[PDB]
Amino acid sequence: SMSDVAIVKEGWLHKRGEYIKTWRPRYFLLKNDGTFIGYKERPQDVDQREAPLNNFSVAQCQLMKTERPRPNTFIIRCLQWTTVIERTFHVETPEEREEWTTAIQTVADGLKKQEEE
Ligand SMILES: O=P(O)(O)O[C@H]1[C@H](O)[C@@H](OP(=O)(O)O)[C@H](OP(=O)(O)O)[C@@H](OP(=O)(O)O)[C@H]1O
Repeated sequence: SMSDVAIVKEGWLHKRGEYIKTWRPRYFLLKNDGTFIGYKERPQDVDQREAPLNNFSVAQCQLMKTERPRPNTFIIRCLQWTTVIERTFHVETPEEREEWTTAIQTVADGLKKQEEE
């Protein structure tokens, strides 16, 4: 129960709009249960933590590193209920991008092992 809701990684990033393709600052949190949740403002209490702006599930996701429109961009391709979606993120260094993509992959891998077991 409690290990599943551990926060694996959290931090600020920029998230690109889907239609108005600007880079928007968002605070994201990844948990062991595959939830990847974003906030406009970094939450400062539990009520704020419980009301994210963005909410994705990283189970079986694909993780793509790209250099356009900016270096150090990454794309997650994931399933949102029954629709495949892509979301685009940016951080300031390739090392930080690797930290995020590896963290997400590690969580996805743990979920697949749970399924197998
Ligand atoms: O603002 P524009 O460019 O019009 O497009 C919006 C933003 O990309 C939203 O992200 P953000 O909330 O981070 O601004 C996104 O929410 P999610 O990424 O949470 O899905 C919306 O998807 P919808 O969820 O389909 O509304 C999408 O339609």
